Amino acid sequence: DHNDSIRASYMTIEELHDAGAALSRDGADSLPGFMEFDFFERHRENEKEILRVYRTTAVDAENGATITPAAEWLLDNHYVIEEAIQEVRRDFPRKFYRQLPTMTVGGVTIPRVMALGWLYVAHTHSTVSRENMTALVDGYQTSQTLQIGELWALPSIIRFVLIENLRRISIRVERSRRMRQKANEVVDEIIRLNDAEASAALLKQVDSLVDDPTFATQFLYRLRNGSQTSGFAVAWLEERLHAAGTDAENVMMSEHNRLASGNVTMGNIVKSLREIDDTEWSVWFEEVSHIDKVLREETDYEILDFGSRNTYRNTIELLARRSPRTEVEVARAAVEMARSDLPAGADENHRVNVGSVLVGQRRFELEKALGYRPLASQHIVRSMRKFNWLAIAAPVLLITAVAMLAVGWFLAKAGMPWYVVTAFLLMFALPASEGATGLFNTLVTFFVKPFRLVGYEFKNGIPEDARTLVAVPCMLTSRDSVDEMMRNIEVHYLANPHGEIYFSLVSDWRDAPYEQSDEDLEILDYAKRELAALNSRYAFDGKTRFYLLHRRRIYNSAEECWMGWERKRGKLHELNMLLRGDKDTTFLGGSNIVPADVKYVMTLDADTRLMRDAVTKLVGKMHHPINRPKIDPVSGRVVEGYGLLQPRVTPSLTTGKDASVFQRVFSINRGIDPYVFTVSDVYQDLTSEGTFTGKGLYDVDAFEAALKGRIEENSILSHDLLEGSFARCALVTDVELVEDFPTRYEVEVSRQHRWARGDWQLLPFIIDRARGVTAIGRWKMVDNLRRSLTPIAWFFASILGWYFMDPLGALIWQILLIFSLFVAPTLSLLSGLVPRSTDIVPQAHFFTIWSEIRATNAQVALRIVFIADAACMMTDAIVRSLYRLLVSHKLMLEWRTAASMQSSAQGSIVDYYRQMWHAPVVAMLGLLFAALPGDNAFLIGIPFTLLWVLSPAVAWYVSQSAETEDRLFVSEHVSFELRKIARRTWRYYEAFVTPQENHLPPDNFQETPEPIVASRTSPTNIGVYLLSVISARQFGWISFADTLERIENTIQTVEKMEKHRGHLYNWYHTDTLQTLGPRYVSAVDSGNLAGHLIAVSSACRDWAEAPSAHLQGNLDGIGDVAGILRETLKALPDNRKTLRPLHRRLEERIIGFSNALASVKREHEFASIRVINLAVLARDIQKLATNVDHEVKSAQSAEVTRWAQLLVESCEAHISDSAIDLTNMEPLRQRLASLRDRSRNLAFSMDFTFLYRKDRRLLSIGYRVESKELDEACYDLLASECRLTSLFAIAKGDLPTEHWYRLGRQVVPIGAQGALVSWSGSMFEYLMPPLVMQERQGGILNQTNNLIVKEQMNHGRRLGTPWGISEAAFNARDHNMNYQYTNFGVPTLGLKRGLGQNAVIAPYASILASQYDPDGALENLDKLRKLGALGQYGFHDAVDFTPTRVPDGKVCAVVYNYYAHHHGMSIAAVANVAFDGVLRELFHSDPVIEAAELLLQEKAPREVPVMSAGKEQADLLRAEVRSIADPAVRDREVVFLSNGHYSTMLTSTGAGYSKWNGQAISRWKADPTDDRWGTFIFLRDTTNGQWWSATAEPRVIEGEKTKTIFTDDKAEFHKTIGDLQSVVECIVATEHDAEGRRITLLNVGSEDRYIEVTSYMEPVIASEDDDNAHPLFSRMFVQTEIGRRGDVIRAWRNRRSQNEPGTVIAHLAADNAGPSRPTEFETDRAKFIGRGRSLREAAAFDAGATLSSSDGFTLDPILSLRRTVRVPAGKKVSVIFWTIAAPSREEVDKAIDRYRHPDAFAHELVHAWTRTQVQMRHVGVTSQQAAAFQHLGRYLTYPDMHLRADSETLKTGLASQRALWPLAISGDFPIFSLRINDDMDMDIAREALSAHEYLRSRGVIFDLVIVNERAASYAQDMQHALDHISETQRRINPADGRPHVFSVRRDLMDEETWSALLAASRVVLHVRNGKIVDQINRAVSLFAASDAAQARL
Repeated sequence: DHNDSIRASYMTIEELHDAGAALSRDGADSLPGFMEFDFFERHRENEKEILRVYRTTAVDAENGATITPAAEWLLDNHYVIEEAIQEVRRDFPRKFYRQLPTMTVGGVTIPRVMALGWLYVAHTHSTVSRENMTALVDGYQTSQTLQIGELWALPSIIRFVLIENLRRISIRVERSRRMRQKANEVVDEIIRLNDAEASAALLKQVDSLVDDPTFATQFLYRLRNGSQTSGFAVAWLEERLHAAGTDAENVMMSEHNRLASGNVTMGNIVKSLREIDDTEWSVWFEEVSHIDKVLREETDYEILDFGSRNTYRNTIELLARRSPRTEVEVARAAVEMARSDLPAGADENHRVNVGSVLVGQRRFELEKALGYRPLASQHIVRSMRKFNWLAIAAPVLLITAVAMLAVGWFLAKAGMPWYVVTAFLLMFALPASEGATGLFNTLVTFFVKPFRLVGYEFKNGIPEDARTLVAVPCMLTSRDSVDEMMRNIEVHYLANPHGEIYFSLVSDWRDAPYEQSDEDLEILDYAKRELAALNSRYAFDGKTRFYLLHRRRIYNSAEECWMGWERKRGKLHELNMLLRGDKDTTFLGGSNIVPADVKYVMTLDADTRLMRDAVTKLVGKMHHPINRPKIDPVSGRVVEGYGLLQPRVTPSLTTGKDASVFQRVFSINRGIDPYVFTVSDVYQDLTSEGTFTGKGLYDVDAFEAALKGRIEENSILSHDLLEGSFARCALVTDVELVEDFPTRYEVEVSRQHRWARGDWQLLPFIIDRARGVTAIGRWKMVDNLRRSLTPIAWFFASILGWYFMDPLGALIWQILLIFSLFVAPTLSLLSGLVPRSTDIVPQAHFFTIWSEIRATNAQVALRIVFIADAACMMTDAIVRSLYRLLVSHKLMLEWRTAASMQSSAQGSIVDYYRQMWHAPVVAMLGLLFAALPGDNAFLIGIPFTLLWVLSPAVAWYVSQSAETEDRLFVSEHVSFELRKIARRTWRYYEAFVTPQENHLPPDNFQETPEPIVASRTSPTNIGVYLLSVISARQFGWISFADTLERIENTIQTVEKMEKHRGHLYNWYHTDTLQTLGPRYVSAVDSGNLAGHLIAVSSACRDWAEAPSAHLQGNLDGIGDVAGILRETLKALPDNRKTLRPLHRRLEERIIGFSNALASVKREHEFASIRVINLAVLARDIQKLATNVDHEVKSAQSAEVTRWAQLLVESCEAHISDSAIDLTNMEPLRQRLASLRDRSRNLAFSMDFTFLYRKDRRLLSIGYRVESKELDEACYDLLASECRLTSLFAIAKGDLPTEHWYRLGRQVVPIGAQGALVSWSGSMFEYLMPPLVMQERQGGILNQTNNLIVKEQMNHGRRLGTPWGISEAAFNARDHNMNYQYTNFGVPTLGLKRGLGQNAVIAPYASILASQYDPDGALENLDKLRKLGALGQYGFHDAVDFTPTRVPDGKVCAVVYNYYAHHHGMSIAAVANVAFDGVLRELFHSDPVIEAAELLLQEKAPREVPVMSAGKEQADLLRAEVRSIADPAVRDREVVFLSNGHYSTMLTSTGAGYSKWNGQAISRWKADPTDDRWGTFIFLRDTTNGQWWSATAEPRVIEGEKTKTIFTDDKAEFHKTIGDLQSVVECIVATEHDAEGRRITLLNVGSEDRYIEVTSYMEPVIASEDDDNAHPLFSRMFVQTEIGRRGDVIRAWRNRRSQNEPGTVIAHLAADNAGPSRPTEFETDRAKFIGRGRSLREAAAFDAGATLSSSDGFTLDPILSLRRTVRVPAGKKVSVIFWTIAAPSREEVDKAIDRYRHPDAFAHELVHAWTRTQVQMRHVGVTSQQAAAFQHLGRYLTYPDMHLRADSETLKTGLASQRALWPLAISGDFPIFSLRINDDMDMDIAREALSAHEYLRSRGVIFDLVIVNERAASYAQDMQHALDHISETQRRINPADGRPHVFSVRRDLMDEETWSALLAASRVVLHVRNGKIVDQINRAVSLFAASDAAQARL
């Protein structure tokens, strides 16, 4: 075991420890491998070599080759080997790798961490285990410890060493394969020529190829053990090998090495890579770390936000790096100085707050004490901090001043009396200010690290001393909105259920002029009842979590309505005193209860949603003592502390089912990105305060002090800025809170001008030094005012610019004006393409810049076209605000009642123009005023003014709704056809559901071959059936009572259905309700059933709350059934005796009924009396259909009758729905409530904990109750259907988020973008989550779905056949045919080799994809409908296209199967498409699933990785067709035909025999030089007198341009001579032991040819040995005789005793294509031969003496018939010859009445094809393997010998007597002598025994001998291993003695027996030197090469 890998005598545990300990003091000085190199270049070369050795192996093994076990892992798992090649180079930038210390291993210097990698890949078998590395690092750290980072590099450096060994093994295994087969052709050339002179010249060249210790292994084997061998070929190999004295067998054994070791190490490499990928390294690093041992005691490092712990570690490492001190004492000396920091807290009485000096206030003192010298970046940052807010405002002002100076220098050329330049500069500097602040933000993001806040870890929830009440300010315009407000509260509670957390709602009954209208009591009482009901459901631990607080309002001092003390700040404050033991708060009596302390309060809002367990982060961060506010006693402002923490906010992807183009263009930041850790902001990294926009967390005491100290009455909501400025703020940027953006262009300007009004209202605080305001806060309000003033400045600047100046160069100024707006957003865009000073070389990553370029361009265009409207509206707002600022009005608390806009209707162009009416008028008036002066401003002004005036038009265009996944525009015809298809498909459920322990789908159901139902049930079937029932009720196909009955029956059945811990077993019985096989539980079935039951229960609740409006329905099914009837009626042929009156009458009646239905649907009130009369019309249609049927008994007439029936009970169901009492719905409410309860109970019943593998996460494939063991693998990909099950399992609570965040995510480049990688990428694995869940436009899943559907459509175009590939039952039938089942997909998204040879189309695929693309799917469905794919109950299962399984000349194949599994999905998809996805909300209407819905969404990352990559039509599987032109001048070939007990053999020229059950039918002998024995068909020319044969072998006519086909089923013979050709195909029939010889003759001449046909067969019935012993007897007992209707001759042996079998045989003439002619017989061979003649020169084929018709007890009987044919020019003649036999005479008559009739040949060819397909499927054979086995049988059945042993070894052996002693008599046995000695392959013997079993089915009898040839050490183990597989055949066959299989152990038996066996063996083979089914083909290419001239003689 050498190879070239790195192995160093594996030593196991307790030796690695000592090795590392020795290495610590004095080690290395050598390595098992090692070589001088450099990192990056070596890694790149490794990449190149791995790609090559991979691409070469892929281009090989497809042309036909044997793949080594070592190459199996590389081919199968190249993808995993790739990303491990990645994830390094990424984790080692050049500078980072440089710092690693030196080790100096013998001269050269090596990184210390990577040197340990070489020591531990070697003392293993390339296996990595956690405990091994732990022991090694423990042993190594005895003297010198491993610092932080180095211990972070072992996982990223081991993979570098591992792939190096992979390269060293792959480069050798690839070389060892091609050069192995190099000897194959050389020895072929050696054996081709029998020379002894040129052989030396040939062998001299390969002198350099003899020292390689694998060339000789195959060369010597193929020579010595091959066959012919040589005395000089193996004469130099030994002599040359004598160098180094390795003798002969040492090299033999050396090839045994370097192979098994290679395979083992190659497998171990992949196993180790998988283990490293799956294992966690943070926990292992924490365990084995040394610096963390000190930091576990005396400090709280354990529970401190692991990311923040890493921040501590980074700070410690940075301090240690730049200071002249080691790393250990940095974390130790800090503790000593922090020991004097004093406890300073309640919980903190013990322990030491080390973070107070590391990240806290005392960082500078720590740095000064430790001697650390700050970095220049830290120096400039601290200078910035010591400056203050001015360091931020100064650069922007400087840039604006520079821009102003530049523009003033440029714009000084048109006079400017200097009283207008000031105005222009003031109005232009604001875009300059925006550009300057954008540039400053970009640069600070580039150069300043973001800010992170340290917090606690509340793993068990928020504990005592921190109580949070989630006060969600809310409103109350209720009646039904209170229900969704409670839903929001419930979802928020479900978001963070852990910990001592309370929830409540704070609201206010609007603003009314009255203090209390007293009518709110009913709404208040209803709200209290809802709260009480919500309290009971979650009554756990006796915790009244949900409260309700409502304010009573007080009248405003100035005016308006009762609005409290303040609209919001008010509620917040009077809540603040409420929690502080205050009782005079005027909220309300009764509902004024609070849970005691509640130190913290969530602000939140009525719409924003919360991340799961997000509050556990903010609460811990604020409870951290460093973040606790201090409050300044002199003036409360919190000098050092964080009273307010604000979380970062990102908008939602789509506002429910509405996404307009306006949404996409004015919101760039969308989606949730898992990778981003922290975002950088200009404010927090430069001032350490953030912005408390609308949400956050505050301390009650600090907030109360800061607000009540300075706040005053009469302030607008702008309190948020003031409240944040009071104490402090801090953007945590680690907690997310989603929100939405309005889609209609009415509210955006509303909120914008309200905030502008608030900002302007903040001006008095800016202008006043008194009160309380910060200079930085003053600057931020000034910036807000500047942002408000930008559009007015721009607009008025333009207005004055085109007027005052009016030059010819005025275009440049507007160019710069729009250039500023282009510049403003684009700087942040460039922040993605910056490489940060060429960090690493990038991979393929796409560019996709067009999307954001278009977005920016459209956004700027919309901004410049709406700027006038925005400016006008918010200037009105500014004037209104300034009125209150100056005059001090009483209107400054207005929220929304402004009458300026007062929008009260939907958008319309007729509405915006009237409501705005201001900005376009102002613009046009300004243009008219400024156009006439100067006479040069019109050209510049016209296009721009036309842009502004058309503002309402583009606003209306962008306000319109757009389709994403549920509002798709489908029109009517597409929807009509989809509903029609669904209704037609639904007939299956009616047909196959009736109570017989039923209400379970019956799974598959065949149609053609005696249709049967397989009573097996799966949970997925139940779920899809329930969804189908819901969809059917939605469509109105069924009444309201029938749905209840079906649901109740299904629920009862599933309750009585046995369960294992709530889960359901894999398979069930419909009739007996018992488990079918082994008890197996799969995660897919339980997840699917739970997901569907959720929707069922939600819908039950939906129509149980108000069971009156859901009664009617839609009244659309009765139109779909009418359309079905119309379509069916068109296909009825109408050319009969009575023409077509009834068809016409039905046509007018149907169109009249359709018109009446349309008229009723047009009515709005939906009269019940109108639909009653339609039942009469339906009954009339039924009677007319019955009248049509009574005269024509066609199947389609029955279909018409059935589809009329379905219509008339559809009408009955609608009437019954209209016939409900509708007066007592309370019992119905009870029924629906009970159904909902029993449905949702089963939803939560299953427990998914036991399927969770807590070593590598993810859900296992399944569970087996036996042995209580998990299967093995897990669903390791996002593209799996289990993502619904995972979502439910994580939402239920028994799973963490690491489950969801550790599976899939891979991308494959297709087109411009990328999609999701799949295993067996059929969209069966994609479509289910869209069916049940909700998908948004911006999500990854929808984009991937679009890409995959486009790719499948393109694949369908390129292949030619219709598209759509998914798993189904492909065209292959087993014993008791069931059509089988397997998976399919597309090659691009497969990851599985062999998916390109299927070519299978599934009809249900097209309807599945109809959701995303309706038109293409509809066209594909129509294309399928053109073919035969529509059955009785809908579309069939699949259609086949692979040419191997394609029968006859048909283009395609049809599978007649219906699956209950693939039918409900179609109905669900149709319901989703037609009714705008009702099922989308049904699943998502449950609080439990709605709480975890936010794990969805996310954006497509933006950088696709791209891994390594008529061929589509050239890769389909193809069978083998043996095409032979002229067999006469070639060697013979044999084809076998057998039905299992009737076998016949056919040679290359029509010779052969027929064996029945082991006896003979026609005499046959093995004459190699004659081959003229068997049945022959003779053709004679009447006019010329010449006679010949159809095969022409016994005659041979000059010319003879023949052809031959010997494919399966039929053997085809071709022969043409003299413008006359004869083609004959011979096939054996089925069910009657009949062999058919159909002679087919065609003529293309110009004259009538008069020729005759003659038959010749010899009936012999014996035991194949008695006949060959004394033929006279067996000839004599034959009793050939012909009876009436002289076309059949029956011959049976006369009976001697009671032991003879009998087996009467007969021959059939069965004339065809002839009016009337008589046949003649010559049943006597004595007159046929002629006493001295032969077959080639016969006597009967002579003028005269023509078939004297001798019959009886003839001495030498045969069977022969003659039939003259009349074949004119251009027409056809056909005659069939039948060879039949039967054990009894009475059975012959039962078969003669089936072939004597005309035709009788078609419909048996298909039977033979089906039977041979079944036989070849029963045993794992292949067409090429079948051909090889038939060639082997040809060699075995004839005394031809071409692959036997040598001509020298066999001489001194073969006594033939020493065979019975070894139990192998070998009397009636040609014997085969496969020899094996490897024990490694164990596959050649399996193929040999499979061939023998195959040969046993074709009437070939021989015994298989496997000669074990291993030494006695492993001989017993090898014998047991081979018996493990042979014992399936060593058992006796069905009553014969012993079976034909043998095995001998070489050591025990004597040498003489082995020599005799090898000499007498017909074929000798070795397992190494060749392969089964491949050595047979090599003989034909080697044994080849004057017997041609005498042919045509």
